[PDB]
Amino acid sequence: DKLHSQANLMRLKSDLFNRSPMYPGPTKDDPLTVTLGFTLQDIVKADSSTNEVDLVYYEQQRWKLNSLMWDPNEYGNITDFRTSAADIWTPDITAYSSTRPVQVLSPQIAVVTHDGSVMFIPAQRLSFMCDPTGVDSEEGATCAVKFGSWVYSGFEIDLKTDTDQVDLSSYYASSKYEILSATQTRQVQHYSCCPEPYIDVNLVVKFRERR
Amino acid sequence: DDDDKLHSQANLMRLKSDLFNRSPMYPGPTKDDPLTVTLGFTLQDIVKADSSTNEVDLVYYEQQRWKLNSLMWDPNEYGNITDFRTSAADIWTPDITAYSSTRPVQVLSPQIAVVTHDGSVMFIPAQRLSFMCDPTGVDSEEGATCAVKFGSWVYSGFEIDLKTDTDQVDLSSYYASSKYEILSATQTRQVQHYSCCPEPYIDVNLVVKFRERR
Amino acid sequence: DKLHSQANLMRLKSDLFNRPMYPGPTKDDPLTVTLGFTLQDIVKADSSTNEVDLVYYEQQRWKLNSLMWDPNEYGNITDFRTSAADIWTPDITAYSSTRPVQVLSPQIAVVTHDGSVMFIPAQRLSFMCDPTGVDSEEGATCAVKFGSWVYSGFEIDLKTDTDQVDLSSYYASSKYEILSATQTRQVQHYSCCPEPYIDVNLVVKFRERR
Amino acid sequence: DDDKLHSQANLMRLKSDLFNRSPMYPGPTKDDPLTVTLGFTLQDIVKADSSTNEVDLVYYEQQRWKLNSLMWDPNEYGNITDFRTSAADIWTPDITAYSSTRPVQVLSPQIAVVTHDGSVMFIPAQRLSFMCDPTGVDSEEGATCAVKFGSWVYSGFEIDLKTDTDQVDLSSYYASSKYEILSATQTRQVQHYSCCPEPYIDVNLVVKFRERR
Amino acid sequence: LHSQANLMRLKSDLFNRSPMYPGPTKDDPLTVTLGFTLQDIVKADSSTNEVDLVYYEQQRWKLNSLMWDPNEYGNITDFRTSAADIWTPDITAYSSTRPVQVLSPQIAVVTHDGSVMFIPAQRLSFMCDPTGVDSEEGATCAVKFGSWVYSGFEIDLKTDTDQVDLSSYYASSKYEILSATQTRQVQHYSCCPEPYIDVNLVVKFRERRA
Ligand SMILES: CCN1C[C@]2(COC(=O)c3ccccc3N3C(=O)C[C@H](C)C3=O)CC[C@H](OC)[C@@]34[C@@H]5C[C@H]6[C@H](OC)[C@@H]5[C@](O)(C[C@@H]6OC)[C@@](O)([C@@H](OC)[C@H]23)[C@@H]14
Ligand SMILES: CCN1C[C@]2(COC(=O)c3ccccc3N3C(=O)C[C@H](C)C3=O)CC[C@H](OC)[C@@]34[C@@H]5C[C@H]6[C@H](OC)[C@@H]5[C@](O)(C[C@@H]6OC)[C@@](O)([C@@H](OC)[C@H]23)[C@@H]14
Ligand SMILES: CCN1C[C@]2(COC(=O)c3ccccc3N3C(=O)C[C@H](C)C3=O)CC[C@H](OC)[C@@]34[C@@H]5C[C@H]6[C@H](OC)[C@@H]5[C@](O)(C[C@@H]6OC)[C@@](O)([C@@H](OC)[C@H]23)[C@@H]14
Ligand SMILES: CCN1C[C@]2(COC(=O)c3ccccc3N3C(=O)C[C@H](C)C3=O)CC[C@H](OC)[C@@]34[C@@H]5C[C@H]6[C@H](OC)[C@@H]5[C@](O)(C[C@@H]6OC)[C@@](O)([C@@H](OC)[C@H]23)[C@@H]14
Ligand SMILES: CCN1C[C@]2(COC(=O)c3ccccc3N3C(=O)C[C@H](C)C3=O)CC[C@H](OC)[C@@]34[C@@H]5C[C@H]6[C@H](OC)[C@@H]5[C@](O)(C[C@@H]6OC)[C@@](O)([C@@H](OC)[C@H]23)[C@@H]14
Repeated sequence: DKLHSQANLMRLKSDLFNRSPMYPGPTKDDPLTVTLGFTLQDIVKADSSTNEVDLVYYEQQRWKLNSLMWDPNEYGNITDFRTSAADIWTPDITAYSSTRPVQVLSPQIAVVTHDGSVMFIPAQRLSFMCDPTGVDSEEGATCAVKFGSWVYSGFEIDLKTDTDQVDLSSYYASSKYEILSATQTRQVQHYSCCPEPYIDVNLVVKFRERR
Repeated sequence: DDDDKLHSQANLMRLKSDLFNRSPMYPGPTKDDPLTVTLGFTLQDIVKADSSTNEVDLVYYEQQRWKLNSLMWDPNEYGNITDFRTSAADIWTPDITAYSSTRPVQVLSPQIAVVTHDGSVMFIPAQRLSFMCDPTGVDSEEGATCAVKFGSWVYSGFEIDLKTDTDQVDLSSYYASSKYEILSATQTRQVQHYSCCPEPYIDVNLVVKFRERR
Repeated sequence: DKLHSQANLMRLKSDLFNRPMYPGPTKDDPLTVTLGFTLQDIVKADSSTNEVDLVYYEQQRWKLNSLMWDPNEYGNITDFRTSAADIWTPDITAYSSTRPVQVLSPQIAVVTHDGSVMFIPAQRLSFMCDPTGVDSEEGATCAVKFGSWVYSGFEIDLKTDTDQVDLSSYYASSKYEILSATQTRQVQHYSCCPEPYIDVNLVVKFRERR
Repeated sequence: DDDKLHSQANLMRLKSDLFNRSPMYPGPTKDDPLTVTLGFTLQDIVKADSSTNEVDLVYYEQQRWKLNSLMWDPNEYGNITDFRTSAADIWTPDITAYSSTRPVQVLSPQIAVVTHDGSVMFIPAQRLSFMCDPTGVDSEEGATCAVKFGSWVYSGFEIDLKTDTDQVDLSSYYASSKYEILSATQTRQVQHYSCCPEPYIDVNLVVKFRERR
Repeated sequence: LHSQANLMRLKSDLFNRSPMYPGPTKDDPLTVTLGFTLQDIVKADSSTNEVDLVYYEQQRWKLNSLMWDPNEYGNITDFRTSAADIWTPDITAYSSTRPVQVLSPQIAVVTHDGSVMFIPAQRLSFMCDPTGVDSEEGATCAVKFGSWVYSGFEIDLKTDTDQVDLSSYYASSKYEILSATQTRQVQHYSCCPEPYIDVNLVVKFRERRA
């Protein structure tokens, strides 16, 4: 039985990653919707001598590919699987105001469901540009960082949020800084060069020293 | 004796050939074919406790054991070889993660597992971890207390079940001249429930109580 | 229709990349690279070591006949995205760095049907810079030269579109404000050598914000 | 000149015979044990940090072993008696500092010397941070620290460790270091765990040092 | 022209149709010429006795197996190629305290006579007591470079000059250079009859007087 459930899963992955191989990313003809959400774990550091703030968070990324669809009946009623993030295409979602390379804290493994949808949730430590003036007051400090594709326009990758509230439910209760509010908002930009719209998600965090 | 050693080498190379190079890559556990992973921790040192950022750095050994039927063999068919060492990259390993780490975990030991003929794998990486921890009280008699949870990043308890052999962290090789002394260290399996999800989620909670050595 | 356009792109790349990589330029077949810097932040000015850390976007453009194709032979595809590790890229180097350059963006280029490539890496650079005067009204001045490490001007020619560094996205709440930022193409000759060598000189004047 | 082409060809063929026309040595077993000889040479104590009780050491770790599968007859190969090869082309032992606090940083090219009798010589230069309380380093007695080295996964039934001498080589120790070495020993130890019938072997590096005046 | 096609053919011919050069032996020794160019002394830490240095290490050698006749290949006399496509010598700083950090592209120039020129830029931390750096005579520091595994019977070292090149030393460094020499030395070990060759880089420096 368990030998057969393995054989089914092994066959499924072969059928997907070895027939009509590596999806080449989205195009204007075949656009992609990526949904972004953030879960904030901890503000680790606020350096007022370089105006850098260090953040630990989960970035939840979701998208759907027809080329990852399968009928569970063709494959022993397998409805989802786990696979390495290097085995599939992933979107190039970038923090636009980072000051150091993003550091990856979690295994980089995705979950693929039979409808072709992919959930990928990397935990990261990010240093970005932020003046924490007022962090030692009641008002606190406010900082913003924008995330988006580095090379794809809104005509190839459409970004969405399900909610504009950052999930704070697992924020570390004994951090040096407390979160007054945290929002994530979709924005459309245009550039004078270019006709296409460009999408980002603006993460706005207001925070202050713990009392 | 030279031939006897060549024979034993040929059998080991043939064993590994038959397991790794001519039998499909194990795709991981499913709800249909679940896996039990046993965790235990050996604490070697608390290196640093930073109250300016609430980060603490530990050095520990993390013992991982699991068992796959697809790694079984009969010693009799392979010159009575009962186990072998292999690179951890040659086999599937569980995605056990420190959930509250603040920096990438740093591996201190070679990445090599021991595989036994019953299909059990023993893998013991030595790691330095920075994690979230408020060390207030560390310079008092009562000490500070810190907790870090370990578990799969992507699997539920229907795919990867975690166990412990004991709830006591092994402190028998804890460094005698550390800046901090350990008052207590426990490791407890926890069943977690998320309101999103019907499945159980498992983690092992490592709770360390410690203070400055006088 | 979506399956066909995928298959078109897949085959274009295979035709371009799986059938003899460009071995770089020669005197007989020189390459022109255009550079433009966008300065995002001056992160740190260390007066104990005379190192300054910048964050900037570096726009790199060039054109290869070996990356050309006719859109009509490939389902009207006019450009595509690809990993910078699928194509040759110029060896443009900051000549006065004190640490390995740190890459902040995904390393992906855009290739257009006319053979043009656009590659825009975001980088954090530590380079040699005496920040004396930074706490005064005149500010400090620092200069860093970029260019090819191994190719002369006869193989890789560097150009800028403009001599003005783009400051439109510079961080409003940086510790340092920018008084001026220029990027100037320069030609040099060494006594050893008859060939010209090109560099772009990034000159930044800055001071502590008030 | 031509004869240089031939000795090249000979060495190319020797490496090909050893590494591509033969399966990779799977490591030692209880049936086919291996002796690894270990020696330490000490360059510099870089840092003694009494805020974290970590000390930084730069040292050469000399490793020697011998494999039948790396043997050849020099007469068959243009009278070549040894060669150099990337360490990644051959099996190497998993010798580890047991009390490191950071990943070891390698300072030398990872290249070994193989001799026609099958002996391999591999001498990696490393910077190691390890657990060490430097109390007394500012005194005449100095501080004493110890670190154990050995296989991470093999028992003494598979890898026997040995030393040629119990004196650490201090002949190259940096003369202008912040710290002078009073003494440095390296001692083979046989260890027993109550879990396990097999003997386990480590080499215990004991270093006595103080601030130089 | 496709002096492009000529270059591509030459590289195929040298690399993938004449196996990877195995390195030198007693029967086929190799001379490496070494020369240093100092860009900056970045840091001198008297709490650990480490000094951090930024420099170019010019490496030159010559292999018969890299020779060709320019007339067989459209009069191509040289080319650039990745340092990972050819053998390079294992020249090491013997007294480093941290891994060397590479600042430049790893690309070599190969000439038709079989000569290779490779010039990596590096930041090196090495053992050095900077006592007297704040005095008139300054501090003196020495670091030896040489092969890690080859003897003088396999790799002979030489320099072209005993003067280190200071003509591009950073003029606003915290430290000025009083003198900088590079001298071939021979060492023996009592175990062993063979000579061992190194190049000793001796730098005398002091705090720049402001
Ligand atoms: C390829 C690199 N890429 C990175 C960029 C980076 O964008 C941002 O940093 C950004 C985006 C929205 C809002 C604020 C942004 N931003 C800043 O610009 C500074 C600060 C750190 C910040 O958050 C992503 C979006 C787009 O590419 C898909 C860019 C724009 C598309 C187009 C635009 O030309 C003007 C613009 C680019 O300049 C070059 C491109 O030329 C084809 C680009 O480098 C980025 O512009 C900021 C911008 C392009
Ligand atoms: C895929 C990433 N994964 C990481 C997570 C991370 O979990 C934790 O950090 C965690 C787990 C137990 C107890 C405390 C935890 N925790 C925190 O949440 C913050 C703090 C650092 C910490 O220790 C592992 C367990 C499970 O995945 C197998 C997660 C949960 C399963 C499920 C849950 O949805 C609410 C939850 C996820 O949010 C997303 C998933 O969606 C299908 C997940 O990202 C993590 O939740 C925190 C949580 C999931
Ligand atoms: C191969 C390494 N390469 C790095 C160099 C580095 O050049 C620079 O750093 C530089 C270039 C222009 C202006 C100022 C420069 N400069 C400095 O020289 C120091 C300071 C950091 C700085 O900005 C690139 C240009 C050329 O290579 C295409 C070089 C020159 C070509 C030629 C010149 O010989 C005198 C010179 C090289 O010395 C060796 C070469 O010998 C064939 C070279 O290493 C660099 O010289 C500075 C210089 C060569
Ligand atoms: C595979 C990982 N491995 C690392 C170990 C680590 O050993 C040491 O750190 C060590 C060895 C001798 C003396 C002191 C040691 N040591 C300490 O234990 C703390 C301190 C840092 C230190 O120096 C190497 C030796 C042996 O494996 C060949 C171990 C022992 C063999 C056996 C022993 O079980 C009790 C023991 C292991 O615990 C697990 C094993 O279970 C099959 C092991 O993880 C290490 O135990 C310390 C110990 C094993
Ligand atoms: C393989 C590693 N290798 C590194 C060595 C390292 O040498 C040096 O560090 C060195 C060389 C010349 C002068 C001073 C040196 N030196 C020091 O010894 C300390 C200080 C950092 C320094 O500059 C290179 C030269 C030779 O290998 C080609 C070595 C010598 C050849 C021979 C010598 O043994 C007696 C000696 C080795 O000890 C081991 C070898 O055993 C067969 C070696 O590890 C280095 O010895 C210091 C020495 C060998």
